[PDB]
Amino acid sequence: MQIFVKTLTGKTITLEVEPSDTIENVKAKIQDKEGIPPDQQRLIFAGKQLEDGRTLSDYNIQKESTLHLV
Ligand SMILES: [Zn+2]
Ligand SMILES: [Zn+2]
Ligand SMILES: [Zn+2]
Repeated sequence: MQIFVKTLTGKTITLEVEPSDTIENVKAKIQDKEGIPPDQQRLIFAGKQLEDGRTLSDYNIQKESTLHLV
């Protein structure tokens, strides 16, 4: 499936993922896209701070959903 991530510069990046992908997996994809080390990444979805060990599905993150990097 596909989700979007807003960077600290307002840039929108597109990620191909799956419902079971963990937030840690997503941070690795963001690192590849933008070069940001995972430990410097903090993600938010619908006002929820996302934990590395939980999955997109766990957070109700759907197709075409947008996540925020802070
Ligand atoms: Zn798979
Ligand atoms: Zn995956
Ligand atoms: Zn926003």
